[PDB]
Amino acid sequence: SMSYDIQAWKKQCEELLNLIFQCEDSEPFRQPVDLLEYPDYRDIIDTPMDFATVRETLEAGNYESPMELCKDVRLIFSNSKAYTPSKRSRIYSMSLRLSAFFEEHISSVLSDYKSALRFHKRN
Ligand SMILES: COc1cccc(OC)c1CNC(C)=O
Repeated sequence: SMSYDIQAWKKQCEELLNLIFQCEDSEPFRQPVDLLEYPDYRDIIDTPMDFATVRETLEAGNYESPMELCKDVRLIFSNSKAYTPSKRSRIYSMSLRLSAFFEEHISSVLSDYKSALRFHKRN
């Protein structure tokens, strides 16, 4: 049980996504971009990603580790910077704040998971 629990990341990521869903800054990133309505999005973005897809992928058990989840969430933010490159866009600003919040909170989820990993690999 809980010391170096290698499953704990799952619940912690579910909680973090819940917080993200609550932030007004996530509003543009909650659902896939409507690709039949916003035409050039796919001209610019190779692999769309959004927080509802991340939440569903976690709920389905299809993330092997919190590093996989982290990769998808990072893709949301890199996509925004590619599609909305301008520092004066308020949407650029939203993405930037929300990314900082995510990176702050995911930090301990990753180090705890890796700690656990190195513990059980050692013993
Ligand atoms: C097609 O992209 C659009 C279209 C309208 C508004 C808008 O910003 C709310 C965006 C940018 N959305 C993302 C997720 O990059």
